[PDB]
Amino acid sequence: GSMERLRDVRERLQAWERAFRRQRGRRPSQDDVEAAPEETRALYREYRTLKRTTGQ
Repeated sequence: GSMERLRDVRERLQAWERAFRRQRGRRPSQDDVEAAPEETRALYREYRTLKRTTGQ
C-alpha cells in the first residue's frame, strides 16, 4: 500500500531515535522537538511517548 510513506516514516523513526539516543542519550527538549515540523513532531512524539511510556 503506502510504500513511500512507510519507507519515509520507518527511515525517519530509525535514524531519529538512532542519533537521538546517540547524542541526546535522554528525553528530548522543546528545542529539538519544536525544531521539527508538524508531521515529524507527531511521529517522533508518537514513538517517543509510546517507547518511553511502555518501555519496550
